[PDB]
Amino acid sequence: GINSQLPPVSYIKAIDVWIGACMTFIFCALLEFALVNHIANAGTTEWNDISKRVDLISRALFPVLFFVFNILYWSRFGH
Amino acid sequence: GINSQLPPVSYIKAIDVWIGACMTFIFCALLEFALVNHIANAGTTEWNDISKRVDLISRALFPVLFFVFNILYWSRFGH
Repeated sequence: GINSQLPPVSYIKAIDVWIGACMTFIFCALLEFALVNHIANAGTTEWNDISKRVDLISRALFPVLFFVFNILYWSRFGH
Repeated sequence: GINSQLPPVSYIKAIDVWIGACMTFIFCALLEFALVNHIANAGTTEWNDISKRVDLISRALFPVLFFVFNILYWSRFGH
């Protein structure tokens, strides 16, 4: 929807950066599930429990990384 | 389909508001299921009863909230 409004231009815009990032964060969140579902399925407790560990660190890593991005993004395109 | 019909304009229009609402309500309705299905899966008497309350209130909250929006929407874009 944003694309039509946006004129075709060959150089990188601020709108392209913020789109590609959000696209990635959501994609990685889905990929994270694939990794979690894999190691859990192999049914042995070392691995059984590791799946949760992956989930635990994801609840912290993603919000921090996204918060870091916003600081970097808006301070760059704040001028 | 609505975007194609519409010529490119930079400010927020009434058609944009009513799209974002319907888009959100449907996303949240699906989101409600995701929240319900999670707490349901652990199947202990506690979580169960909670899920049912969530299902019960959704049949009332969503129609009311949507009804509130329409009153706000059409009284705003009625002139």
